[PDB]
Amino acid sequence: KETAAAKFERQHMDSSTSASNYCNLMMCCRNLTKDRCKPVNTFVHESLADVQAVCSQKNVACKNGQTNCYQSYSTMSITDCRETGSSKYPNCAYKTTQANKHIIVACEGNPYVPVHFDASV
Amino acid sequence: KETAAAKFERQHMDSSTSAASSSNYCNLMMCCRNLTKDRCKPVNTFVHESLADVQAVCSQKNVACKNGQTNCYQSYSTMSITDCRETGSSKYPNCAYKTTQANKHIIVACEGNPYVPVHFDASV
Repeated sequence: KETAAAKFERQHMDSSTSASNYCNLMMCCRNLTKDRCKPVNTFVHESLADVQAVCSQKNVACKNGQTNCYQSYSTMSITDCRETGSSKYPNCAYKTTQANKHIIVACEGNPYVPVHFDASV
Repeated sequence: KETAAAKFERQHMDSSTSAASSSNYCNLMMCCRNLTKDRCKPVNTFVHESLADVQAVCSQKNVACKNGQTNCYQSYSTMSITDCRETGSSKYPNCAYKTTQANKHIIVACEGNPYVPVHFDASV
């Protein structure tokens, strides 16, 4: 029969860091492991329209000193992908981390849309 | 090679679908954890910390349990949880839940040898 301990675990436990293979597959399918392992990459899960809108949100400095960067007013759902210590092209391997943070993107063009992911904050 | 806008989409955009949104987490979890088999459990919380961190609560802040027993304990700090509560149109056997994420202190009842959590009492 189920122990009281195991019943508490089934009813109430869902560990987030235990909860992924998402980064390994996505870094592969978006071609970010093609000729080298991209070291770090962030994926944003909000709608394309909500991300494009960031270009008219808070104007901030880009890491490189340019001033065409914009920070989202609200935090957004993202997943950070970071190589593991053992990752080694052509066998790239990533640690997957979900977060809700402000994103900062560089915008340019007509339409004025995102062209570079600068940081999450 | 693509335009710089297209390259940003390829490198950084993975918009969630309606089906993969966290709004559906409880509907999935209440079913996969067998909490809707005999009836719709009205309220149930999931804790997203490690089992080790939840087990450690048994040696943190002793507090009265809702039912009057005294083997309850509150975590010293908030924890990442999800509250699952039936919506108004939930009707067994088609249970429906409202998914609510939060960072809140939790209170569990502990018992046994080893002394571990056996019941989730409340989030505060």
